[PDB]
Amino acid sequence: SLALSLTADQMVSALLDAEPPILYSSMMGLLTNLADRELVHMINWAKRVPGFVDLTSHDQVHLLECAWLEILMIGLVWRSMEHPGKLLFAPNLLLDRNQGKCGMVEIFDMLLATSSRFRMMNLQGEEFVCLKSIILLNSGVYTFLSSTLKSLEEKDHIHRVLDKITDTLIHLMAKAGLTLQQQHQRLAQLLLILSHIRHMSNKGMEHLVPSYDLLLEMLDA
Amino acid sequence: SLALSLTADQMVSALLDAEPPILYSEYDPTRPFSEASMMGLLTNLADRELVHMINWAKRVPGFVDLTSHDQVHLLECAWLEILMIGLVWRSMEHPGKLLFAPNLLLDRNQGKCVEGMVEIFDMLLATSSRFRMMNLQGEEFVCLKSIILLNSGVYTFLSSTLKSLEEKDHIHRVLDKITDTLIHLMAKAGLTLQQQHQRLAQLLLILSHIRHMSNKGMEHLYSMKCKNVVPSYDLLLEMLDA
Repeated sequence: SLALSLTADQMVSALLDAEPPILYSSMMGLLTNLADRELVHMINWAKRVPGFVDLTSHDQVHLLECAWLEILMIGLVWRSMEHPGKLLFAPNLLLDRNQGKCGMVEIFDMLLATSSRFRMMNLQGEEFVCLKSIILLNSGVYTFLSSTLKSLEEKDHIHRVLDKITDTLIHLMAKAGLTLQQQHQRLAQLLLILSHIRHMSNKGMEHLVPSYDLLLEMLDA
Repeated sequence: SLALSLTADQMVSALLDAEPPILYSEYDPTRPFSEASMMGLLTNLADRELVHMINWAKRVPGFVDLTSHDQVHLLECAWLEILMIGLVWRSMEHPGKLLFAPNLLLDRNQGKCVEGMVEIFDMLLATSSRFRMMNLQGEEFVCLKSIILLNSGVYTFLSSTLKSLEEKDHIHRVLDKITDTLIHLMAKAGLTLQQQHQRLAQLLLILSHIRHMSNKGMEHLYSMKCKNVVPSYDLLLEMLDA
């Protein structure tokens, strides 16, 4: 696999080049329309994450099904980082906590706390794209229902690519001048935030969705 | 605080010494189970485990330095993840089965007894299988369990004040200490720097799946109107105070 042969710098370059554009905008009507448009770009992005297209179509879809809302959320948090107290859904749709008032406010608050954490950590764009790719590969990897040799090979492949992204994160940190200790600490801090992003996605899903079949068709096209 | 002064070896020792006991399910013969009776047994067991979890939490270095309020917030967010990771750990050497207790070892098909239970069973079994495939060690397990306790609720402190920022900072420092501890255990076991960082990542990424399982488990516990079976703020506070 070409993905497992990438250096840290090539992995970053490939991920930065794959980044979808920032899109423009009844509040739920506007968010829904925006999310719908974002989804098409997310599929194209996923196909460019090194390692992803090596998987069967079925496994690609499973991964997108599990990760789609976390991916939208982490993008939102990233866009909102420089706007304390506000969520930048789009450049023309910047909302503060009070506008979250319609259990919308609960999720708003969680998103704001994530943005605040990213800001306090001085999260870099290179780190962001790594984390977003981790979400895509990791979120669905533990819920593959299959026990065929193929499924075992797919899971192993995902874990190898995830290891590559870990190596990439550590490289970016060493280059930035962090000590070995600081490198491991920051890697941990970044990965632990992913647990909170999962939580937010689960709560978001309760409040609320692309089907397996819809995602498969979008991937095939 | 003397938690931030511990070496990696003292952190491990303190965590190993804090481990709660393995409890038995009600000696309660009646088999096979109904949906109601299985949930009755799991609920009773979980209730009894909760008291020991609070005693355990109080012995996680750094935890008692936090206000009582923050301690409860953390336990509120983490309790089901902690029960689950314990279950997964106990089940590691029993492929295809969940060891709820030494006298309550269930296979996938017994999950079907409770509607919606089988999906979560399958998730738990997959986690046990991943731990087995990674050859997860006891010292690593206790570190991961303490991370869950300190991490799960840390991002949902409403934090207006300098005090809240000091509490969060303290938690993040203790979490950094547990990370250092995990890496130390790995270096001692002979892993290269690269292998150390990779394994740390692999372990922390499983925590996202444990969160997911907790969230799904919480839904199911509501969905079968067990609403007042999640421990209340007040219950957790009283258990902490005692």
